[PDB]
Amino acid sequence: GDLINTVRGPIPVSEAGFTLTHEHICGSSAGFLRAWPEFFGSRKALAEKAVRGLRHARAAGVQTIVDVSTFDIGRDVRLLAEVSRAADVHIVAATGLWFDPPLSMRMRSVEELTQFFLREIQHGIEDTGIRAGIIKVATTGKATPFQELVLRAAARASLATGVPVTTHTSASQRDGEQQAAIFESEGLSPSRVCIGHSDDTDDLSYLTGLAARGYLVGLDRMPYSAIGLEGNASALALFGTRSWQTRALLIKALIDRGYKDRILVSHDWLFGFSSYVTNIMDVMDRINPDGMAFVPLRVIPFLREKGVPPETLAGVTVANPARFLSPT
Ligand SMILES: CCOP(O)(=S)OCC
Ligand SMILES: [Co+2]
Ligand SMILES: [Fe+2]
Repeated sequence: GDLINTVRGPIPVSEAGFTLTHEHICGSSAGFLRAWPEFFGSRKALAEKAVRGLRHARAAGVQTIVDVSTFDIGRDVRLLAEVSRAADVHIVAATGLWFDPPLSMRMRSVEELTQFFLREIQHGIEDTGIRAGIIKVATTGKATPFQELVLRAAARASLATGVPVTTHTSASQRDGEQQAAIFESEGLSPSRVCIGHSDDTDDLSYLTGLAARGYLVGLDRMPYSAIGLEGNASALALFGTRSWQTRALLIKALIDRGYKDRILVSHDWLFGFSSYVTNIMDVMDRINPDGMAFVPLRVIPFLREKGVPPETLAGVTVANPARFLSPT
């Protein structure tokens, strides 16, 4: 009965299946893929790489990913549609703004930002008619004044449409608490909200505090680790020094504390990556050759071997996303 918008059109919520809720086809910038496709080798190479990756994830049991690339992550919805078709993996596109908005966005009011997010949800992205099924926002510490607007506009667009809101945080600085306060001041239900990059900290007081309030807790950087790369400053800074097993243990920690229905798991992976150092993609592909299959291939069995019941693992990877993505 319930429907979610994908880049290939509407699908029944029940067909979303095993869903990775924070992923990217390509992490880039507005206009960039159009202006400088050679940065990625070519558009064709980038698409082929993405299709091979999503097919690998599909073979591992992934049926849907949520591509949380916003306008300013250089989201290219035609690219998403082409790769979703070729790999036969659903992709839900995002609206919202991440932490690289250009001046034409930064100068906008909360009202004007709301109109923009609503356009992408209700009318379509660009001239494509492809509708966004989630709203992505971001802080990196205390919200800037503009980021406050963005979080408010995201709350208002969500209330209007029922589409959920997902966040980038600096987890170590406990951004979720301020994001939560702002969302609740707009009257948004915490069940419509996922506080992302929450596996970047082992602070369970912070994480259980959010979960107790009804937030979804996004443990979405599973394969990120610079262990063994500590001499590569840019890898260290982005990936951290905690192992994937350390990250995965948080899933179990939250389940053991009664919060199984409040967890979303993902990789934050990508197949192209121009908003960071050059050749960062090669470093990542060495760290995690399995790409977006890493969760089903490594994380889920690790949890199973620690005694997490299959029904609980299914609730986390299928029922939680379905509940989150269903417009409510
Ligand atoms: C390493 C990827 O980090 P993000 O979720 S902030 O996306 C970057 C495009
Ligand atoms: Co992020
Ligand atoms: Fe991301």
